[PDB]
Amino acid sequence: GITVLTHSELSAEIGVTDSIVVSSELVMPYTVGTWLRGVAANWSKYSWLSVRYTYIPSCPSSTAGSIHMGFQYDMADTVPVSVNQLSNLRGYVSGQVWSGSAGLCFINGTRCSDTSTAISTTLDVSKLGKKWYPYKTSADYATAVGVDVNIATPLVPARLVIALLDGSSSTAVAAGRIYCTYTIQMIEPTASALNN
Amino acid sequence: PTQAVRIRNPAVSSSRGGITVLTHSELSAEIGVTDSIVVSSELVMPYTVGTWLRGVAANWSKYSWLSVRYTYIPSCPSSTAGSIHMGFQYDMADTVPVSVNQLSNLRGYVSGQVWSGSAGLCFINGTRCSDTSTAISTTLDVSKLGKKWYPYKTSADYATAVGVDVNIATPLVPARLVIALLDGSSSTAVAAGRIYCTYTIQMIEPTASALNN
Amino acid sequence: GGITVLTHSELSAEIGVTDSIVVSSELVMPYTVGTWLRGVAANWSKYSWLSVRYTYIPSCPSSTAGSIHMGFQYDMADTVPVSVNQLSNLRGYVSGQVWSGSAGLCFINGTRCSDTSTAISTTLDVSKLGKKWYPYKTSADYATAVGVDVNIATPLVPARLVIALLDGSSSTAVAAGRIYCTYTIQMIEPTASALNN
Amino acid sequence: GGITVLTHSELSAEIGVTDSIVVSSELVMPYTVGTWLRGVAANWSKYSWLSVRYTYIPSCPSSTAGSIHMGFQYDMADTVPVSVNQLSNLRGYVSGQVWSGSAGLCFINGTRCSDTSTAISTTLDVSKLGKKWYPYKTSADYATAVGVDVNIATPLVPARLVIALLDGSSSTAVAAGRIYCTYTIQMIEPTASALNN
Amino acid sequence: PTQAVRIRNPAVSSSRGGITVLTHSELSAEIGVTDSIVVSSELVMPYTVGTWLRGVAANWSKYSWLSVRYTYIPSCPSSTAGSIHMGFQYDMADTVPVSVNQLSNLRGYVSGQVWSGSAGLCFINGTRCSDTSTAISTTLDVSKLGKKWYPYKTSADYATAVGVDVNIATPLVPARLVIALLDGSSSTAVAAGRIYCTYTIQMIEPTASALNN
Amino acid sequence: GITVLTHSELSAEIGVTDSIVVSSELVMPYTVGTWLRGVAANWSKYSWLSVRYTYIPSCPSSTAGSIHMGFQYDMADTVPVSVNQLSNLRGYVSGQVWSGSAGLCFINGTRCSDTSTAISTTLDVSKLGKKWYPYKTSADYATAVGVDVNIATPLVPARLVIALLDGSSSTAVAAGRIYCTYTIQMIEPTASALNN
Ligand SMILES: [Ca+2]
Ligand SMILES: [Ca+2]
Ligand SMILES: [Ca+2]
Ligand SMILES: [Ca+2]
Ligand SMILES: [Ca+2]
Ligand SMILES: [Ca+2]
Repeated sequence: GITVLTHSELSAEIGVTDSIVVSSELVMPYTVGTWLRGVAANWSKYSWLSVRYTYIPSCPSSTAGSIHMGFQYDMADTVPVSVNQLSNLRGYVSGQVWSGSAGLCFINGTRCSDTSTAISTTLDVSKLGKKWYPYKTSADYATAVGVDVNIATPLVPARLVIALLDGSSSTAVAAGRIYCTYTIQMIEPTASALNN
Repeated sequence: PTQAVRIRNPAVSSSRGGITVLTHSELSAEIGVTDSIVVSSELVMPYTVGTWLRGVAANWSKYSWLSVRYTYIPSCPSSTAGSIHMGFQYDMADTVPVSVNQLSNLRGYVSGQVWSGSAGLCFINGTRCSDTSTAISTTLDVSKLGKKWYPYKTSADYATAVGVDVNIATPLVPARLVIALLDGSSSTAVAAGRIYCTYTIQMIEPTASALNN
Repeated sequence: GGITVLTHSELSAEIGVTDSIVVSSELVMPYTVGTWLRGVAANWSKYSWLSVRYTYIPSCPSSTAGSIHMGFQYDMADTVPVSVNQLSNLRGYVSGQVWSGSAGLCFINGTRCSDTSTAISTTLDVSKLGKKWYPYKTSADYATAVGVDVNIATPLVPARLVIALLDGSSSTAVAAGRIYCTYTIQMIEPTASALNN
Repeated sequence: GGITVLTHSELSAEIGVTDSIVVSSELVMPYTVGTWLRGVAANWSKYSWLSVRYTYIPSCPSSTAGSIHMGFQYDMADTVPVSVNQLSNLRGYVSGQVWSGSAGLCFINGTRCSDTSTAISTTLDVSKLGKKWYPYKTSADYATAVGVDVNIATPLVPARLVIALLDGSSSTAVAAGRIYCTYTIQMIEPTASALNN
Repeated sequence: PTQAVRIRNPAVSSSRGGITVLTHSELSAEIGVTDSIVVSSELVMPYTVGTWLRGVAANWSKYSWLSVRYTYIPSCPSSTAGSIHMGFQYDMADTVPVSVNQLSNLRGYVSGQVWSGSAGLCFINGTRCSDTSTAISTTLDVSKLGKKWYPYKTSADYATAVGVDVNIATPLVPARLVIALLDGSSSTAVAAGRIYCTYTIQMIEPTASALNN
Repeated sequence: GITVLTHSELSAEIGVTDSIVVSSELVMPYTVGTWLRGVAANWSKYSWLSVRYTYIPSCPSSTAGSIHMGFQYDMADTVPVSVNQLSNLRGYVSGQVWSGSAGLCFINGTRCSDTSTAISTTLDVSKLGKKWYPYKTSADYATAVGVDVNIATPLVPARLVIALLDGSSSTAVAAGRIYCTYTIQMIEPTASALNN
């Protein structure tokens, strides 16, 4: 009784700066990207079978800056604040904001060989909290976490933390984008308008 | 013709390993049809499924649904105008359906004329079932719920928690049965029928009945 | 591979028995089959029906006189039947009592079926369709396109479902039942929803 | 692969016999099992108990009257037993003489065991737990979270160990023994310690 | 040496015919010895026998004792002065014994040194029993009680009735365990031990747990 | 009786300059990186099963500079002072401070093919002094070596010497970072607070 799809879409745009900057995204349908957010909402619950966040440049060999990515699973865990701390999470990965063009291969999902350079990490769907998570809206989750963070562990598998520094200027510079490549199992439909 | 409703004695067995297994049927809820749509919801958690189950299961810290079946049985005549609707929701936080339509989308949606579903009877009687095509009854998927083992929760304590934030519910209860009735003929409720739940639950980790919250 | 197969059964349309041979008709394409399917399918540029089944289901009393009729037209050019007489010739013609058909329920909840003779339900025969892969179309746009010339539609929609309601008992609508649609579809070539027309 | 399995046995908690049925209770999670385990495990975001065993071990004289009781609760919602009467119903209930249990030593030093009937020790049955992989939690944070509502805890900790001490001989504490914990854990998804809450 | 107390999971089985059979052991009561004699009594009725049984059996209108065994287990040292005494009474109206003597007359009288009875352990553990000669434990005769089937009664409702007139009890409860402790060394209670009850009860005619009085 | 883990973390940040600059790090848990330093301390001794130092850029194709790395094992051996000398140690390896983005693959430990370019070297755990080394704190080792260097041979397997030159400016420039990827066997636990 499952309907499963596989797809890649844009997840978020990246900017480099003079000082370090740590941000994070949840690894739940609603936030991964617009497309999925939309389709996934038509089913009550889901399960990740494969999730991959791939960084891809848009700047030039000339622009300085480095990106960093990792996964966290507690949610209550205080989000990293130093490249070092971040380098410790599962699936760490770092590179120059202009490197990673090799990861492209993952998004059009073809025949890949030279992926050494790829600035892309993958979620370990196997060691996740549970298998079936409820589809949640950023807004509703927000509220729950407003009460207490730990209320989130049963709503989301994990989150992707991102750090960006070693910038040329102390004022945002288009560096690249992060796209997500997933394979999700969706179950127990519902009118999209009812899902929270 | 019709038939007579006769419920069978509960079955309890101690499957060495800690598990005590109860299989039984109880009248879960009474139904009424009006001319305007009306949606109600029932938590598919031991405490609210049934009066007896409520008491029995209390003596066990946790449980696991093995087979849950809500069957609709009529109690009005073929002349009674009205339709019933049932479905399942899993994120207690999701909004409760409002149209016979939205409800038509949920897992195990089932619909029929208030005066039908009489075939489903065999589910409650525990007799050998015949043509269940006309039967109005749905079942929980079980194999796709958050956790396998859920904690016996009191309707009260549940509400208290769900009061802090509804999302705290997802880790306490598997799902809920959504029910809707419309296409009725009176602005004032008319005897529709009732929904009986036929379950089989595994109960573990014993605790004093009054220690359990 | 590339295909996102999904099989679901949702409410397609509510029905009202009357006494003036009334003919309606819905296109057999995503945007129109049902609300839910419309929602999801929009996220894909094209699709193909693997199995479509429109089933009628009562909600009235054992009396409430009335009959419901269903048929399929394939060339959007042909004129929608005006009389049940013509509707009866159509491919996959099915007629029945407004309160009968409770047996078809087995199609909706997916369970195994028993006796489906009393059931009021018909299906689209995917084999004799023009294209295999149709473009997802918003009825709103379809409309405009048909305004130019109906034939422009032939290549946009597999078929049309013609419904007929008569032999009732009231000058004004009387609630009779609904038509649920149980389909199996293959969706392809994703697109952001708002872009699909 | 990804898992960092570690099996160790360290002191979990020191015990004092008295004469006022005293009930304590520790969570069965890393941060609380013991000091050492707390230290290491923090470096990993989650974990799973493969085997947990709390064993009691004497340090007093062959007399020093006193009894020790151990049980496991699974829904942090349930009220901690107040009387040994309720503690005795619990899953994996174990009672014993404050100076008895010297036989359990075999569990701590890992050697092969002989007669474990005199030994005072119980184990968590990993099979009937809610999740498989729990989040590592600092009791300090757990606390706060439980302050909102205890149920928020259910998904953060496998179980709780309820201990009871009574039938002693002094109005004031008397040294009786310790409870060592022998566990086998699978640690996953590393994180810098200071970030784990 | 001693041993470790370990109680076994309850056993429940549905013996077609309406009977549900539960066999289990629970700590029934805690004991304290003083220098002056002190007699206490415990009703051998499901509600008071044990905390768990209390909850479980509530879901059944009637029951029947099949095997009731009160076993005394020590928790003090061989240096503790004191003796325990247990017996049975059947007419709740009869006066409660006052001398270690009168008590020596009742059915299944048993006596020992507060620090003994350790052998009786095997009764609670559910292990194969060895030398039970030294064991302090007695059993209800069962085959000679007023009725076979008794009504589940609430400690409260029982008392209310016994309040009108004690004799109204004979038709509500089978018997009561009489307990006495003396030969102690302090004018202030010292940890003696505790009495565990090991039963096997037949429960019939189900009822909502909260409907039962 | 061993507990063994495998992980990658940040070991140290790199800066390029107008003149040559030679620095060195010990290949002992405590110094490899924070994470390991922390966990490893809970065990009295350990053994390397695999140690790899990988350099990864963070600058731009435009920034000039070259990095150099090698291993030394005596400890008393006078640390190199010329690119040449360094080029002689085991596992030498050099490249442009902006090259090496291909080594990334080693850190997320995936499917690597195009690692020719990788600025990354590996320790020969096999020809090491002994197998089981004692966990040591930088501070305690420091003291011992204060007496005599040779006292170190029984405390540490080896050290990674690093040289950086051919810089654009005569004043530090963020070039990249060196991460360590290890697989260690830890034995004979101890309260972390006692290990020196
Ligand atoms: Ca939801
Ligand atoms: Ca509970
Ligand atoms: Ca389109
Ligand atoms: Ca944490
Ligand atoms: Ca009663
Ligand atoms: Ca050391």
